Amino acid sequence: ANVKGCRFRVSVALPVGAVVNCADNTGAKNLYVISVKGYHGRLNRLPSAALGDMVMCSVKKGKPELRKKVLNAVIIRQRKSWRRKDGTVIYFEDNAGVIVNPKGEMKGSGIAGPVAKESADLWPKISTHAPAIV
RNA sequence: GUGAGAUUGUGAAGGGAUCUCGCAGGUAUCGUGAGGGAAGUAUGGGGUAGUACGAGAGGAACUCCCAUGCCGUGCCUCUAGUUUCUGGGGUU
Ligand SMILES: [Mg+2]
Repeated sequence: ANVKGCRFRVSVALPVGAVVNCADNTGAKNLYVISVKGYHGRLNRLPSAALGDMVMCSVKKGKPELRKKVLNAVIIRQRKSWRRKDGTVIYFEDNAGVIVNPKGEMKGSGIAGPVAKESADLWPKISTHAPAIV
């Protein structure tokens, strides 16, 4: 009940099972999409994520201080091409996420690469620490 | 009444009677709408508002906009997929 009807429709990229990068410097190196917040159910359909979506994750490779637990990440990059409303189709080289709180605070201090305009606008802690808002 | 046929079990040319139905519709377009089917359904955000209420802790809602999930009917401008146009090229 936080972010769903706030940004436009984006082509979903990362279903449950996906293993994305951690651009956050929380010591982790890896996420694993466990589910997606905002998934109203459809039979046989997986929870899939897009740029602005908060996911439920677990670190599969990183510090054991936060590895075997269910965390909250926010997607910032995806390889799946999404069409913006100004008619431009755009995509990243890699998928990445950044771990957050249940309320959205970034839990680290810096992002590796860029972030999108789609995920920075929903999350002001993500738009602050990002070196380039794509 | 008027046209058209048939009376095919024992040879042939004749022409009598009788039965069967044909005697008005065909073609083309625009509509009617009985009856039957039947569909859209949910959500979050904005502000209202940190207001109502309350000792405080806490903490609403409608109009009104903005989006979105599931579904439905299509579509191919874009992007993506597909190539037996074996199209052009490359290579063993
Ligand atoms: Mg009716």
